[PDB]
Amino acid sequence: PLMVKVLDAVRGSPAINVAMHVFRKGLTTEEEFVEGIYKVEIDTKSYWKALGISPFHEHAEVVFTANDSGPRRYTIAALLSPYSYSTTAVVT
Amino acid sequence: PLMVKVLDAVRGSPAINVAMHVFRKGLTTEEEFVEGIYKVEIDTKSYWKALGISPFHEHAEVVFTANDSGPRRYTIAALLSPYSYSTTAVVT
Amino acid sequence: PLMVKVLDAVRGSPAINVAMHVFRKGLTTEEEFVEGIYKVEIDTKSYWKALGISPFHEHAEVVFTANDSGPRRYTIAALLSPYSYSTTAVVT
Amino acid sequence: PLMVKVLDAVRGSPAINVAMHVFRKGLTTEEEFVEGIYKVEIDTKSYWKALGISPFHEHAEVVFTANDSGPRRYTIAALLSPYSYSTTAVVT
Amino acid sequence: PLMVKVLDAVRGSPAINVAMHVFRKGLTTEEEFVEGIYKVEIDTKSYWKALGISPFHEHAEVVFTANDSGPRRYTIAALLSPYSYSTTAVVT
Amino acid sequence: PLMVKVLDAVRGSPAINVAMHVFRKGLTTEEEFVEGIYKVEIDTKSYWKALGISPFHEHAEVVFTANDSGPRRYTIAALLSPYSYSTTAVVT
Amino acid sequence: PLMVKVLDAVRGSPAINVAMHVFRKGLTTEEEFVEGIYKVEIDTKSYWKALGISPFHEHAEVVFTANDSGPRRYTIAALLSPYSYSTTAVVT
Amino acid sequence: PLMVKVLDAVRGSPAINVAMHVFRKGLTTEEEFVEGIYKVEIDTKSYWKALGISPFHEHAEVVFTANDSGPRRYTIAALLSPYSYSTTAVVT
Amino acid sequence: PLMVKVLDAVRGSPAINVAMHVFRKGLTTEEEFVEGIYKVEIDTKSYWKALGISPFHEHAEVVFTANDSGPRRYTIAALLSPYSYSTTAVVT
Amino acid sequence: PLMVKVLDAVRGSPAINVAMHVFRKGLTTEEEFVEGIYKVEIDTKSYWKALGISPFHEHAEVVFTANDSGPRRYTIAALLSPYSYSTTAVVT
Amino acid sequence: PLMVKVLDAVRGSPAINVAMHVFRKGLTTEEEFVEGIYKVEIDTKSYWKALGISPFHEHAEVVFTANDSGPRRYTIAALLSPYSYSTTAVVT
Amino acid sequence: PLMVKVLDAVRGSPAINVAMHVFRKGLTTEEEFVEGIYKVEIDTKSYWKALGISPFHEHAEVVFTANDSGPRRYTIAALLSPYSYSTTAVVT
Amino acid sequence: PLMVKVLDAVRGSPAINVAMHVFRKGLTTEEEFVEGIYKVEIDTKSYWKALGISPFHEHAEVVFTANDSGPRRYTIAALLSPYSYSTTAVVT
Amino acid sequence: PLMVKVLDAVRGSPAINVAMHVFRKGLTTEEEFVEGIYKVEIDTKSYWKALGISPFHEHAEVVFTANDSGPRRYTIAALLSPYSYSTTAVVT
Repeated sequence: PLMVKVLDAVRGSPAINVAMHVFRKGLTTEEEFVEGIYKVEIDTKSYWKALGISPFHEHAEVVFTANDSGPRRYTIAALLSPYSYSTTAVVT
Repeated sequence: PLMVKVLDAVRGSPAINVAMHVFRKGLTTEEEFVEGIYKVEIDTKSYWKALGISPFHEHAEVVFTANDSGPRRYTIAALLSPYSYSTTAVVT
Repeated sequence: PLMVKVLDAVRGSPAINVAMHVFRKGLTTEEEFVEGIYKVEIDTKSYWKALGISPFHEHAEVVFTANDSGPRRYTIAALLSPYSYSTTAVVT
Repeated sequence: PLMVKVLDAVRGSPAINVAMHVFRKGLTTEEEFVEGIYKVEIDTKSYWKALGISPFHEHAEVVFTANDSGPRRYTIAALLSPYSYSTTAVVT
Repeated sequence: PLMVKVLDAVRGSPAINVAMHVFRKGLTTEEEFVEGIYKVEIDTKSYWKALGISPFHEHAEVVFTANDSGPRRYTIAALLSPYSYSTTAVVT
Repeated sequence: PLMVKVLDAVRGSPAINVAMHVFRKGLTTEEEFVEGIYKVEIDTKSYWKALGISPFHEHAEVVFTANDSGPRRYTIAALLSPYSYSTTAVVT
Repeated sequence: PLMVKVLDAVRGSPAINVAMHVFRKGLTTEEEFVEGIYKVEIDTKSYWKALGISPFHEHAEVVFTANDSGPRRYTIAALLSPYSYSTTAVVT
Repeated sequence: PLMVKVLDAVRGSPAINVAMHVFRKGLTTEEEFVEGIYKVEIDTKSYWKALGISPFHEHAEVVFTANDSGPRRYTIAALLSPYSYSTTAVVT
Repeated sequence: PLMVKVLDAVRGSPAINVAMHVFRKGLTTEEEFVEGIYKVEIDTKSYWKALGISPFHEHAEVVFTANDSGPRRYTIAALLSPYSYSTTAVVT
Repeated sequence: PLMVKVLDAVRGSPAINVAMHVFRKGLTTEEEFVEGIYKVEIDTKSYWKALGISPFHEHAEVVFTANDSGPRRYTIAALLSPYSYSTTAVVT
Repeated sequence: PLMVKVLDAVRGSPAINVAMHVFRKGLTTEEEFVEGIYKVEIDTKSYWKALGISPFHEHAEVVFTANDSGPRRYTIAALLSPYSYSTTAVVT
Repeated sequence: PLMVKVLDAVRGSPAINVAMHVFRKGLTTEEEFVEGIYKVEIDTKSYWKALGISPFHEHAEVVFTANDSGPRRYTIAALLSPYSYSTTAVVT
Repeated sequence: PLMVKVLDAVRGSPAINVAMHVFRKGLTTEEEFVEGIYKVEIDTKSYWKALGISPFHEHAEVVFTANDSGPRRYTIAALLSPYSYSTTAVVT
Repeated sequence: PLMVKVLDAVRGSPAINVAMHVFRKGLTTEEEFVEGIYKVEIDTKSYWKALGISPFHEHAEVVFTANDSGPRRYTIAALLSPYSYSTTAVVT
């Protein structure tokens, strides 16, 4: 007799971010990547990746180089932040 | 007797972001990538990726180079943020 | 006796972003990419990707180079953010 | 006895983005790409991609080069953001 | 006894974006690409792609070069954002 | 006789971030990456990764170099912080 | 006879971040990475990682170098901090 | 006052093999082959020869195969052997 | 006052093999082959020869195979052997 | 006052093999091969020869195979052996 | 006042093998091979020879195999052996 | 006042083997091979030779294999042995 | 006043082997091989030889195998042995 | 006033083996091999040899194996042994 009641009545003007779910029940490589409900990626970097069985097995000569420079100003505000009657401002 | 009641009545002007889902139930490589409900990717980078069984198996000579520069100003506001009666501003 | 009631009555002028779904019940390579409900990709980059069984198996000589420069100003506001009675402004 | 009731009555002028779906039930390569409901891609880039069984198997000599420059100003507002009675403005 | 009731009555002038679906139940390469419901791609780029079984199998010498420059100003507003009684403006 | 009642009635204008989910029930490599409900990644970096059985097994000569410079000013505010009647400001 | 009642009635304007979930019940490598409910990663770095069985097994000569410099000013405020009637300000 | 006197007088019937000589005094490839005085080549073989600057410079894939069989009976006698009053015989 | 006197007088029938000589005094490849006075080559073989500057410089994949079989009976007699009053015989 | 007197007078029938000489006085590859006076080569073999500057410089994959079989009976007699009044015989 | 007198007078029938001579006086590879006076090579073999500056410089993978079998009966007599009044015989 | 007198007079039938001589006076590789006067090589073998500057410099993987079998009966007699009035015999 | 007198007079039939000579006077690799007067090589073997500066400098993996079997019966007699009035015999 | 008198007169039939000579006078590798007057090598073996500067400098993994079997009957007689009036016999 499952039952879920969220936010059954709302008099007013909220700022809601609702997420949910109700559940009721030889050689091989694999990359499973299952994502979620909310996500905010900014400037994500995944430079190098070698995935599998026996990569670079013999005599592999790998030269990696990742120089990072440059003034990266992330002036951020109100991420995943539902607001009400509020004043979000970004100035420069 | 499953039952889900979300936001059954809303008097007013809310800023909602609803997401849900109710459930009731030889050699091989594989890349499964199943996505979610909400997503905001900005400047995501995945430079290099070797996926499979035995890549670069023998004598692989890999030279990688990722120089990153340049002033990247991310002046961001109100991501995944449903707002009400509010004032979001970005100035420069 | 499954039952879902979302937002059954709405007196007013909201800003809603609803997403849902109710469910009731030899050599080989594969790239499955199943997407979701919402998505906002901006300047996404996937430079290099070698996917499969035994790529670059022998004597592979790979020279990679990714220089990144240039002032990329992302002046962003109100992504996936349904708003009501509000004032979103971007100025330069 | 499945049943879904979303937004059964709406007195007013809302800005809704509804998406749903109710469910009730030798050598080989494959690229399945199933898309979803909503999507907003801007300046997406997928430079290089080698997909299959044994690409570049022998003596492969690959020289990659991706220089990125140039001031790319993304002045964006109100993506996937149904708004009501609001004022969205972009100035330069 | 499936049943779906969305937006059964609407007194007013809403800006709706409704999408739904209800469902009730030797060598080989393949590229399946099944698309979604609402979509907005802008400046999407997929420069290179080699898909199949054993491409570039032997002695493949591949020289890639992607220089990107030029000030690309994306001044965007109201994507997938049904609005009501609102004022969307873009100035330069 | 499961039962969940969250936020059953809301008189007022709250700034809520709700997330929930109720549950009721030879050689091999694998990378499972299942994501959560909320996430805000900014400037995440995963430079190098070698995942699988016996990578770099013999005589592997790997030279890594990651120089990091450049004044990165992250001037951030109100991440995953739903606020009400408030004033969030970022100035430079 | 499970039962959960959170925030059953809210008269007022609260900034709450409610995240909950009720539960009621040969060679091999594996990387499981299951994520949680909330997360805010900023400038996370995972430079080098070599998970697997017998990586670098013989004669591996690895030279690593990670120089870190550059004045990174993280001027941050109000992370995962839902506030009400407050005043969050960042100035430079 | 050079002077050479060979075999100045010969009373008799000699079998002579006389040979003499008295002497008194950018990119480029070259094969000089100056021969001498006497020579008896039999079944000489020079199967393969790549002569020059940078032959087979790149990706050259050369498959060579020289099977040698067959009963080659060289029943030889009196090569470069001037005889006198003698009896040379070859029988089978 | 050079002077050479060989075999100045010969009473009789000799079997002579006389040979004499009196002397009195950018990129580039070269094969000089100057021969001698007497020579008897039989079944000489020079199967494979790469001569020059930088042959097979890159990725050269050379498969060589020289099987040698077959009863080769060299029944030889009196090579470069001037004889007199003698009896040279070869029988089978 | 150089003087050379060999075999000045020969009464009789000798089997002589006389040989004499009196003497009185950027990138580059080279194969000089100067031969002499007498030579008897039989079944000489020079299977493989890479001569020059930087042959097989990179990634060279060379597979060599020289199987030698077959009864090779060299029944030889009187090589470079001037004989007199003698009896040289080869029987089978 | 040089002077050489060899075999000035020969009464009789000798088997002589006379040899003599009187003397009176950037990147680069080179193979000089100067031969002498007498030589009898039989079944000489020089299977493999890499000659030059930096052959096989990088990643060279060389597989050599020289199986030698087969009854090789060298029944030889009187090599470089001038004989007189003698009896040289080879029987089988 | 140099003077050389060898074998000035020979009454009789000798078997001589005379050999004599009177004398009176950047990167680089080189193979000088100067030969002498007499030589009898039989079944000489020089299987493998890497002669030069930095051959096989990096990651060279060399597999050598020289199996030797087969009854090789060298039944030899009278090599470089000038004989007189003698009886040289080889029987099988 | 040099002077050499060898074998000035020979009454008889000697078996002589005379060999005499009168004398009166950046990176680099080199193989000088100057030979002598007499030489009898039989079944000489020089299997492997890496001659030069820094061969096999890095990560060289060399597998050598030499199996030597097979009844080799060297039934030899009278090498470099000039004989007179003698009887040399080889029987099987 | 140098003077050498060897064997000035020989009445008889001697088996002599005479050998004489009268004398009266940056990085680098080198193999000088000067030979003598007489030499009889039989079944000489020089299996493995790395002569040079810094061979196998780093991580060299060398596996050597020399199995020696096979009856090798060296039934030899009269090497470098000039004999007179004698009887040399080899029987099997």
